[PDB]
Amino acid sequence: ADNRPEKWVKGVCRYCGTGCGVLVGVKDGKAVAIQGNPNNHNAGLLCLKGSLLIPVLNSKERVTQPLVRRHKGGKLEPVSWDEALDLMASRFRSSIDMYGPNSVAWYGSGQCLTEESYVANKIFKGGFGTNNVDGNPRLCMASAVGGYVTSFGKDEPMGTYADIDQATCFFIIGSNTSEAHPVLFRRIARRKQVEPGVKIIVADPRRTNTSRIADMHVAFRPGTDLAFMHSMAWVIINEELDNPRFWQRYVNFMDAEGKPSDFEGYKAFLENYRPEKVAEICRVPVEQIYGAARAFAESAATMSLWCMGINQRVQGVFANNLIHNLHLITGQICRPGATSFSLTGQPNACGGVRDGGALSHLLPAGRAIPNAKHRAEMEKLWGLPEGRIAPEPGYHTVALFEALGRGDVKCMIICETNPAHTLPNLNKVHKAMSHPESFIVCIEAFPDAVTLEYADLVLPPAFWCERDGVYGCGERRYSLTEKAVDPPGQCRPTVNTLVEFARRAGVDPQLVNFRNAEDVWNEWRMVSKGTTYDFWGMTRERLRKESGLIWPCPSEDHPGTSLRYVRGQDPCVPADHPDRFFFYGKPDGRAVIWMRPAKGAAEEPDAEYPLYLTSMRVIDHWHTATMTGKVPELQKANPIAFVEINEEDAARTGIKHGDSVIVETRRDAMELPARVSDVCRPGLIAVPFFDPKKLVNKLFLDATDPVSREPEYKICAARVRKA
Ligand SMILES: Nc1nc2c(c(=O)[nH]1)N[C@H]1C(S)=C(S)[C@@H](COP(=O)(O)OP(=O)(O)OC[C@H]3O[C@@H](n4cnc5c(=O)[nH]c(N)nc54)[C@H](O)[C@@H]3O)O[C@H]1N2
Ligand SMILES: Nc1nc2c(c(=O)[nH]1)N[C@H]1C(S)=C(S)[C@@H](COP(=O)(O)OP(=O)(O)OC[C@H]3O[C@@H](n4cnc5c(=O)[nH]c(N)nc54)[C@H](O)[C@@H]3O)O[C@H]1N2
Ligand code: SF4
Ligand SMILES: [O-][Cl+3]([O-])([O-])[O-]
Ligand SMILES: [Mo]
Repeated sequence: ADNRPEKWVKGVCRYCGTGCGVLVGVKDGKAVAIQGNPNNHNAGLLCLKGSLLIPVLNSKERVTQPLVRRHKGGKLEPVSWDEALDLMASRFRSSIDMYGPNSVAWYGSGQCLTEESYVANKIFKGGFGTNNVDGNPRLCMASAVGGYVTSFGKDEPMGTYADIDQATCFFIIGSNTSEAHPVLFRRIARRKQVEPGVKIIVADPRRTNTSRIADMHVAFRPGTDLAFMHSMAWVIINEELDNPRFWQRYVNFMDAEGKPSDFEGYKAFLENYRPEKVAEICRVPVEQIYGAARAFAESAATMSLWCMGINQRVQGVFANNLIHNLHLITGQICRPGATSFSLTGQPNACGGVRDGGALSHLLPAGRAIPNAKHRAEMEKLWGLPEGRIAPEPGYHTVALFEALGRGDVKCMIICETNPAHTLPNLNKVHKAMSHPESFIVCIEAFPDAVTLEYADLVLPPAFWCERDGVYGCGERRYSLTEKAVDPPGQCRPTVNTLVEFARRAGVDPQLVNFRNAEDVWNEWRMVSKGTTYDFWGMTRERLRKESGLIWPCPSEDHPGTSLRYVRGQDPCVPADHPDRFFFYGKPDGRAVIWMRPAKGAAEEPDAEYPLYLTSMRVIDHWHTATMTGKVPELQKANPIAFVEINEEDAARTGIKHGDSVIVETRRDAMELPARVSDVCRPGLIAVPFFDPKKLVNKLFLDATDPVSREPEYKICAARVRKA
């Protein structure tokens, strides 16, 4: 008996792309409890961050009114919503009127609700006529996208979290699952517990909590995991552990010039990547290439999981291709427990930005800007005049902030991201963000986001479960979150803020015909209908009862889809297809192995800057800490930034534990407390990025993958010295 929740409102955790279902306990219109949704994949379980979501919902440290900065370098001061919307709408309309539509941009996030990103994408691409829509997943998942699309012809994993319960080998690469995806790591750990014969290979330059359940920790040299995975393929082929029945029917080979090849040509390519040479290159024992290769191929079902150590890379797309190569040569795929599974970081990078194509070169539900059929498909669906969608991609994120600095982009909206903190090469980016003629509107829940220091107008948004909306997590699961409490003060749901803005900026009101997130969901449901992203069967009523549905889900009686590309399991494979699998993303239904040359970082260490420097997640802090920094118990072990230094390096160089050091790169220098340990393999150092007092992205280079344009945050060259 209670005082203490009167009702429980079903939703989704505000944090990771694990995408735990949550039940928010409310009493008297106020949130008082949280638990995990027993019916979602997480089966009632949350991590400590998710369990401490209620102090964040209830923090009075909020942006609760519209704010304006009258002059560049002035103080933010209160302003009405009607003054703010008019100022905003006039400014944008004006900029388009003088300079054309490409002077205005959207910079959004994988934390926005899918309905928020859908509306924004539509206002800009089909309303203003500019493809300047991008977002922070470009800094994260864009490499997993280029990898999946070139290997399979479609985006997203072909398996699910369920596959975890049935792998007997986990190949966990460039992923600190323990601290980035705690509930998922538990499911993996649980799997090894239930079945002790389960082999776990953790490949990562750093020895993290994740490696503590591994049978093998491959501490390779930063940048050499490509040569590693090629070497694995050499071993699998050399020891006849490959699956010819599979690759003969279901696989094409492209050579190092990206020209059609064959198995025989693959063998010959792989000759350049023998275990003995590669061991020397990777700085690992040769037995590890052999063990990893053998575990992977000989295991009854192998699942690979990776995150930012593979994506945040100039060879990002190719590294994803290389993981798919192993699953493709062995046919460890399209079977329960056997699958190539990219981990998604943000809660809604999948549904909001990837699936809904809210990047500069994309259009919703698998569509592409440079493809004329696609643009016309969208013009039909959006009731647009012919040729209204521009034929060329807008600015990707790095290019977008460069375009800002040059004054080519004059107006910008930032929504649920903190770019003045999380973009790479911050001294350059800060300069760009303070162009004396830029007009930067920030929609931002938290007064302490460093980005608000550059903003000309701030709009007060409804936070998390103060409004309703869908998040699509890493496993293709679309879960709704219902409104639990009212927003405080003058906070407003961004769907509505976006619609009122468009109307006032002269956008055709037929284009933003939306009263709520439910109206936008139905248009998007239609916009997906008959594409391989089809999620037409996920009605709002269905998503209120269900704890998520997994796409494809083409009708109301359809349960959703576990194994994509599988005959009889994926509704996109015709029931009378001749083969049991169909990688319909490719013209001939065959998936592609890519003989990608293994190179390295864009900035490799040398005599002057002898260390690899990296950057990483910590368990207690979500990104920029504007939310977790409000939970007293989440700093009890990580209040401040530090640098991890290898103990052999430290002993050699004279650096002792807790010593203050200067980390220095070509771009900046920064003093930090040193943690000395075996975490970093020799030659490597590491920094977290949660500390707004220690903006480590000032240190990192800006360099991007040429296909995905994802920055290489995971590697640059640094030197370390006593302060
Ligand atoms: N606690 C917490 N959890 C989160 C987040 C958070 O901010 N805090 N954010 C979420 C988001 S958006 C994301 S993207 C994920 C990120 O989660 P992860 O990518 O799993 O975590 P990271 O710490 O970025 O890095 C993963 C590992 O890549 C390694 N790495 C470094 N260099 C190399 C290399 O050359 N090759 C390889 N293979 N690996 C290398 C690093 O050593 C690191 O341990 O976390 C999600 N979950
Ligand atoms: N060095 C380095 N830098 C990195 C990475 C790295 O590995 N290394 N990782 C990159 C990756 S993978 C990612 S995902 C990015 C993430 O980087 P960001 O997205 O920039 O960081 P967050 O703190 O998640 O951004 C969320 C912002 O949204 C605000 N917010 C919360 N709720 C609401 C709301 O309802 N409305 C609005 N308008 N705002 C809200 C929060 O207060 C916060 O300011 O960082 C990237 N940056
Ligand atoms: S694992 Fe991620 S989604 Fe689940 S409770 Fe923890 S932070 Fe939230
Ligand atoms: O995951 Cl993306 O950066 O291609 O939206
Ligand atoms: Mo991310």
